[PDB]
Amino acid sequence: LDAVRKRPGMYIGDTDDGTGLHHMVFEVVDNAIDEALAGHCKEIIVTIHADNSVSVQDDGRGIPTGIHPEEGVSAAEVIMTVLGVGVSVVNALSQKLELVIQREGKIHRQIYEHGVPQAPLAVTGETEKTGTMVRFWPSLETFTNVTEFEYEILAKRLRELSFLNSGVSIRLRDKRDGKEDHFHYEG
Amino acid sequence: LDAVRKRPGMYIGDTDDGTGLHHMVFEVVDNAIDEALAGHCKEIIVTIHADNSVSVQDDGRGIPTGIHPEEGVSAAEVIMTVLGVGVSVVNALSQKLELVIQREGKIHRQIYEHGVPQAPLAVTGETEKTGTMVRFWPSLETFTNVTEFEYEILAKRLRELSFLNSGVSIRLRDKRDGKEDHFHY
Ligand SMILES: NC(=O)c1ccccc1O
Ligand SMILES: NC(=O)c1ccccc1O
Ligand SMILES: Nc1nc2ccccc2[nH]1
Repeated sequence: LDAVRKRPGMYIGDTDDGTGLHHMVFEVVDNAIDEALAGHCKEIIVTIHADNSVSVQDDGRGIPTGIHPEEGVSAAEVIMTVLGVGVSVVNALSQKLELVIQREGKIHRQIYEHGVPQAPLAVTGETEKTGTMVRFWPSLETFTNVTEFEYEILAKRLRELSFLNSGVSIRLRDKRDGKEDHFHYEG
Repeated sequence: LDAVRKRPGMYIGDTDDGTGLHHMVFEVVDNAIDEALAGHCKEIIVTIHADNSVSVQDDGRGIPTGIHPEEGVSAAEVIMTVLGVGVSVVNALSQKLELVIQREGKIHRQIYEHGVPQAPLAVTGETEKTGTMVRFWPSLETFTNVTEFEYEILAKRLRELSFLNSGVSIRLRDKRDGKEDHFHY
C-alpha cells in the first residue's frame, strides 16, 4: 500500500475538489454490485452516516475469509491490502475502515486504519445471512477542501448504475437529514 | 513497511511500557554511530526536544543521496523505507521524521509522515559540513501510556555504548530542562 500513500492522486484522482472523495464511494459500490450480481435477491445499501463515513452493504456470498496460502492472512485482508482501482486503494486512503463479512453461518469482522489492519480477521458470531459490508471514513490527511459527501452526486450515479445492472436493488440513505432513494430497474 | 505497522511490538518492543519508545532512539543511534565511526571528529549528538521528539546528529560523511538503480528513488529514501532492526522501523512508527544530509557540498532534506515520504529528497542549500541528522516524533497512535522520553533511560544506554565505541563522543541534551551529559571513553 505505500505506493498509493506516496501519490494518492495518481490512484484516486483529485483529492482537493471532491471528485477523488466521491470516487471512493463509487469504487466500493462497484465491488458491491459485482457481489450482488452473483445472487438471486441482489440488493446493495449505500448509507451516508452523520459522521461523514459511508457504508456499503451487499447481500452477496461474502468475500472469501480463508487464509491465503502464500500471503498468510485471510483472503479478505489480501483483497483489502494488496495492489477500477481496487478497494485497497479506498482502504489505504481511509483513516478508518470497518469490514463485516457474513459467510458460512459466520460473522467476520476486521478494522483498518490508514490501510493497516488492527488485528486479523476474527469470527465474532453467527448468522444465517450472507454478504459483505464496508464502511469507511475518508482520510482527512488526504482529502482537503471538499471533505463531506454530496447526496446528489451519489444519487445521480446510483440511478445511472441501476439501469445497467438489471434486477439489482440499490438503496441510498442519508442519515444526516433522513433523505432516501430506491433505484431498482426491471431488466 | 506495512508489516511493521501491523505489529509494531514485534519490531521495536513493547509499545505500552516505554520499552519500544526508547528503543526507537537506540536504533537511530546505532546508525549514527556507524556513521560517526567512518569520519573524523566522531561525535554524535542526541537531543530531547521540548515537543517530545528526539534528534540524532552525526558528523559522518553523509549517507548516500544518489538514485538507487533498482528502487529508482534516492538511496537515503531506500534506507528510510525498505526493511539491529533498521531505521525504516523507526520511520514507519513515527508520525513525522525529518531527514537532513550534508554531503558533497550540499544540504539535502526530506520529510516523512508515518513512513511515507512527503516529497523526494531535495537539495536545499550549500555547506562545508558533512553528516546525517534524523529528528523523529514517535506516533501517538502506536506508543501509549509511556509517551515521554525518560532522560536517564537514554543516558544509561548511551554510557554503555561509549565504552564499546571507544573513539566516539556522545552528547546528550534535554531541551525540556537543560540537562546534559557527555560520554566519551
Ligand atoms: N463494500 C462491499 O460491499 C464490497 C464487496 C466486495 C468487495 C469489496 C467491497 O468493498
Ligand atoms: N540519525 C542519524 O544520524 C542516521 C545516520 C545514518 C542513517 C540513519 C540515521 O538515522
Ligand atoms: N495518522 C496516520 N496517517 C497514516 C498514514 C499511513 C499509515 C499510518 C498513519 N496514521
